[PDB]
Amino acid sequence: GSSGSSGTSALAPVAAIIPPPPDVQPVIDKLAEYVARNGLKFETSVRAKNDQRFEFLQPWHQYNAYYEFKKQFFLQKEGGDSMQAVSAPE
Repeated sequence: GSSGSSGTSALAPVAAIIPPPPDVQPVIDKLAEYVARNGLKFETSVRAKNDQRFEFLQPWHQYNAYYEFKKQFFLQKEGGDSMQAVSAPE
């Protein structure tokens, strides 16, 4: 093999989160809690698979928006630093 073909996506029209079906809801959450515990490094593996079951993870996909919400949930739920940003008014 080679591993490493077309590893870049373009800018697509995506905004706001959409409430997925009950068949995919539990399919996206299960992964969220998994990546929140294991680590973001896992997301890189699942993406490499690009399986029909793991399509919502894709950038173009709309469900991806929801996944981002879950990832943060389980994340902050078990941590989530603050990291203060340097002030710089006008």
